[PDB]
Amino acid sequence: LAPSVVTGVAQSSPLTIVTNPKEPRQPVPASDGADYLKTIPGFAVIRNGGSNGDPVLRGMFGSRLNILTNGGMMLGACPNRMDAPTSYISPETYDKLTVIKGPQTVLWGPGASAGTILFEREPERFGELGSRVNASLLAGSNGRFDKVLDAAAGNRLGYLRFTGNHAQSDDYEDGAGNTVPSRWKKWNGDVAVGWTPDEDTLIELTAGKGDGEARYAGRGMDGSQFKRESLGLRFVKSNVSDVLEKVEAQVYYNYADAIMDNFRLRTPDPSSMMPMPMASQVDRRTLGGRLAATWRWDDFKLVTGVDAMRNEHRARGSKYDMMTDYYTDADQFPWSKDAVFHNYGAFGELTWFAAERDRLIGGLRLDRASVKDYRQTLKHAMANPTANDTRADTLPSGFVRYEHDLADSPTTLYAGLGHAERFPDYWELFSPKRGPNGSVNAFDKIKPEKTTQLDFGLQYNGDKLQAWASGYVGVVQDFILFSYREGSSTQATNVDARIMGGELGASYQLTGNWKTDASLAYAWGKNSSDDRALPQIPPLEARFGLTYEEGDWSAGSLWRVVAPQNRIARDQGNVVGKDFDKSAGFGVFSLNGAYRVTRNVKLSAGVDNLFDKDYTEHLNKAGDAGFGFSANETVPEPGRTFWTKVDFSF
Ligand SMILES: [Ag+]
Ligand SMILES: [Ag+]
Repeated sequence: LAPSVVTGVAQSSPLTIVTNPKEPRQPVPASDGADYLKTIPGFAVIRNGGSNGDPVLRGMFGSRLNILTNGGMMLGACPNRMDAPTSYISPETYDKLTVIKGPQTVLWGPGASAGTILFEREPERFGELGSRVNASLLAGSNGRFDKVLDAAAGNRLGYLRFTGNHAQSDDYEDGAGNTVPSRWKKWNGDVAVGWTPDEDTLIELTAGKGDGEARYAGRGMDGSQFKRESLGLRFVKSNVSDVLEKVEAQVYYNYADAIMDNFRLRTPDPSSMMPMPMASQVDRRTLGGRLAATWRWDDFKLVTGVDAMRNEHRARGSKYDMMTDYYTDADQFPWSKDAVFHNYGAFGELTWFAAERDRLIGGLRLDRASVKDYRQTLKHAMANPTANDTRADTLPSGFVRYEHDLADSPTTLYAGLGHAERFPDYWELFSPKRGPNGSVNAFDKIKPEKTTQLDFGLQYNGDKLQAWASGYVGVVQDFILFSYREGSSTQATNVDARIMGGELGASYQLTGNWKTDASLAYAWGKNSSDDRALPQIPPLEARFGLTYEEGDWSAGSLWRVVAPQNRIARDQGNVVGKDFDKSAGFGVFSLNGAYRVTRNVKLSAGVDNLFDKDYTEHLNKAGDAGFGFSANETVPEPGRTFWTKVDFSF
């Protein structure tokens, strides 16, 4: 048995990682999706403040990543991406996290250039009439407090389950004793009812909200409200035919409604572009489906389905004026629509179990995408040449992967070619203020980026030693890249890019009591078009861990070691961030213990950043002038932080 703290997650299958978000993690997460991914090699995070980060996988940011909650997409609605998809996910509420690296599946939606990420809950198994609870409390160094409850009752015909959480922390501060603006607070509550006529069938209905706020150190506005809210329906039938093994059907709805201002969690900077009190409200309405059979016969297994998704965006803003200090809030004016996306697709994956030690797997996807611009005007107002204009395109995507187990050792090998085309997301067509040269606006001329990438690596699942390693090389056509000029404007452009990199990790049981493990993660990119390096690539990262287990208790030690990043393109990046200066390298150290008091109650505790290191991570965003930041100094990471946690389960 013997508990412990999660310092890093290894690659289990080829290209794939799974982990239980419900165990405690050593640099302890700001109960946000991004942070729960820091503990997986190859993920870096852009820091905005105390929480609500924007995750980066293998140097690839944003819509290059598929973040699926229970099966559905959940898109936020800041034009500057304050609410990333992950911003709405308290992972402790979910039951199983899973990541598939590269363009090596087509089951879970379109344009997964960089990888898919699947937050899930297993449906209850009951039988007798009964119940189960499990909960956790966390108390941490900066006013940090976290309640999480998950419970369910049911019998062998149906179940009911509620899950929720409440989390907050005050403004943390760093290694120089600077309070950094970074307060946050989050809660979520979701219910699920499920019907199991017999063990062959299952229908489940689900619903919930959350809210949250967050001061944003590197931004002119803060987030007063991130109202999330979701409906969901899913059907599952097993063993219909003898060649037909299961059929999955799924509908989902996800509403986001965010308010941002410069007066509800700060005051307006008098020397700023917004000395006025401003607020702006935005929302995103997302609707979607998925329907998919999985056939198994002879030596094969084929899953085939379709999916569609519509999503719509609206915004509205406040108004403060000349002679009087009368401020009309953005709830007084009507919503304005600016953008609708639809997407239908069809997909199939065939895997052949050749022999005992060989797996060949192919998959293809055909997607139709389309987008209508509803901005009659542009922000005090200009005319939008693209009003009510539509675009569309058809994007095929697919892959192949060969996997081979070895003669006389517990080794697998695998190589994969993947093609993935991908339509521009809301922030590629609307958030840029300029398009490519000679274009009217980014909406009209921004091409779908198409990446082609090779993936290889290996598993070693021995006894004392467990190692893994995966690499990649690829080229990206029409990569979409923001470029910055001095207000301060952006320009989106298509450019061509080479990318390579990889990650590896090992884990060695020394004695029955002493375990250790390490991990390295590298990424590297090039703008083949201007002959520059690609911007916003995380530098080389290395994590070392020692661990001692002895009956019911566990002691832990962790070194994170980060190289400098010297390949940077200045005044270029994505929608949220640009590059400017080269990263300094650093090292942070941490300890942890955990102790199992009884079956039902375990305790954990950790110090993060023992030696109170002043540092910032390269991708972190530039702090706000009015908040006491110099020109281009980036948001710093926390200093010494203590935390302790208790998990119950009955
Ligand atoms: Ag915003
Ligand atoms: Ag503003």
